Amino acid sequence: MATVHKVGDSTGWTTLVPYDYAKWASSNKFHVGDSLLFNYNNKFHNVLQVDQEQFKSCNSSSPAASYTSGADSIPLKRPGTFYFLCGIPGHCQLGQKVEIKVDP
Amino acid sequence: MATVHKVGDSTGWTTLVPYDYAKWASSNKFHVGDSLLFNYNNKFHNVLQVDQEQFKSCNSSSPAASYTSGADSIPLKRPGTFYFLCGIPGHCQLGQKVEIKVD
Amino acid sequence: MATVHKVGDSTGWTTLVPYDYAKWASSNKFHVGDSLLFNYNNKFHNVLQVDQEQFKSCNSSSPAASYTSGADSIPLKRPGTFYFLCGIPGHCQLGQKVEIKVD
Amino acid sequence: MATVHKVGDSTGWTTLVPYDYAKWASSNKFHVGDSLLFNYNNKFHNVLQVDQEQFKSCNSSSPAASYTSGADSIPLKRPGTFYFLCGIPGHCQLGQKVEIKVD
Ligand SMILES: [Cu+2]
Ligand SMILES: [Cu+2]
Ligand SMILES: [Cu+2]
Ligand SMILES: [Cu+2]
Repeated sequence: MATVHKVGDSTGWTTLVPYDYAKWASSNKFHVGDSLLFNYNNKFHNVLQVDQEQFKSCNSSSPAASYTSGADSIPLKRPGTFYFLCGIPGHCQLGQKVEIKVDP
Repeated sequence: MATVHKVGDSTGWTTLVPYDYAKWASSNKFHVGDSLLFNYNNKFHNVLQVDQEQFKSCNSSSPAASYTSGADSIPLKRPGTFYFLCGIPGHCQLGQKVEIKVD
Repeated sequence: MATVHKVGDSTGWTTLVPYDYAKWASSNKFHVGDSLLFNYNNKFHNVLQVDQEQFKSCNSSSPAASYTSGADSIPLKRPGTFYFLCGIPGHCQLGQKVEIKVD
Repeated sequence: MATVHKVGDSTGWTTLVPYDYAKWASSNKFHVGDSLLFNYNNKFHNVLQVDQEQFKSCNSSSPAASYTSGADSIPLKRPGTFYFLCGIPGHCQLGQKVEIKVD
């Protein structure tokens, strides 16, 4: 059964305090058909889908997709690794980025 | 016990022509385990899940969830009533909203 | 085959001077598969697709589609009447709107 | 006996993964009467027809035509070379551009 994964659990998608999104991802199992739910104050953050190179360098200049609702539901349709980060200046560097492994 | 319901059938989720989404919902039977499929031009529409109050007043300010893929597959995993509307300015008022009764 | 119709011909999509877009449309024959090309300075205009009611009242508050490139190519894929207007305040009232009858 | 060429085949027009559009173009033959089909998520990409100069420098400021349907069917009724690129910031630089030689 498809499952909705709330990014950061009760903490959500934020930069208010440090939060290890890599550990959040590791504590979850993502399957095709699942979705990610990003909850945040859209006056301070957004969600951008990028590739591995942009993810590692925190490059938010050329996103493959962008979400700005504050309650974005993003589908995980195929097996592989997906990368998301907040594009607001300096946020990715603060650790607001997450790698999602779908059905490895 | 496992059916995919195409919202608006072949017409999809749109405002180009008047479409009775209420009649579409009433012409279908939704059961837990089923899913909804919203097909639309995602540059011009979106799908927001909201509560009863927001649904009636067409308020798209604080949605519970926002879908923007243009082919959203939304699973119905619990009995009850669910509300969806398009948050693009004025689309909800034109009738692009739908109430789903599950189980 | 298909044909590209340049809206307003050499005059384009503008409000600089009065231009009868209805006459332009009547002098053209639109077929399924054809496209419309709107050329304009996008700092002053845009192109919105609306329904008949909104078209008649120059209501640009809830468009079905929006284009803002200044060189928009819009496909005409089905038989029927389509309506377009510029949504910048007062432009539709100046006559910057056009009804397209496809086949 | 016209032929519809689906740009990027099943992969379509995207930047999600590196895709060699140049190889795609080279592995296909385009003749007058054919058409190109660009399939993509139109909220995140577009198709702009530009000149050789703009193509090389990935300049999308003054396109000859802008397509945004997500399933653009573009007829090729003249021999020669045509240039297309995605105007979304940085996409052209990532390689989302294609040169088409007809006849
Ligand atoms: Cu942020
Ligand atoms: Cu809508
Ligand atoms: Cu105007
Ligand atoms: Cu693009």
